[PDB]
Amino acid sequence: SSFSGKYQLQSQENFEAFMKAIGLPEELIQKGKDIKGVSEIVQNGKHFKFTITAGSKVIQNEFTVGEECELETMTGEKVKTVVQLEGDNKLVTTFKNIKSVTELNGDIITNTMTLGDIVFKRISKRIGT
Ligand SMILES: CCCCCCCCCCCCCCCC(=O)O
Ligand SMILES: CCCCCCCCCCCCCCCC(=O)O
Repeated sequence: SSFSGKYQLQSQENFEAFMKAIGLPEELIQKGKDIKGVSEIVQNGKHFKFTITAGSKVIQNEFTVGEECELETMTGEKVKTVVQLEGDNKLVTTFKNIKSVTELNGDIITNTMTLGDIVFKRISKRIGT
């Protein structure tokens, strides 16, 4: 259960440019750019559930490491992909040409999404249990 916990965004880089590019409606990005979203992760071996909450926006996802999964993304688009572990603390996947890396270091989770030259980075911090 390496990843299990509740974390809240501390800061992020390139939100507006990234979200605009991927098709997030401008009302959503203006509403969301300064929201400190909360991510809740439950890991049980290879099985993950996660919930991302940003204001009124609640996205729930699940996947099994190394298997095909269906992820609901920022816009609502559901994509078929595979999420892999690279060691106990790093989740890596790709969808819509975006590379997503989620890495836990103690209580800090860093998520990096790369689309072409755009690197959207989020840093979150554990908040309680
Ligand atoms: C009126 C409230 C609505 C606010 C709209 C929120 C728009 C932001 C949507 C993107 C949130 C998900 C991004 C995090 C994904 C990740 O890095 O793992
Ligand atoms: C909008 C969801 C996109 C899916 C992103 C990759 C899925 C595998 C990693 C899921 C762990 C969730 C960690 C979120 C970290 C954060 O909120 O910045």
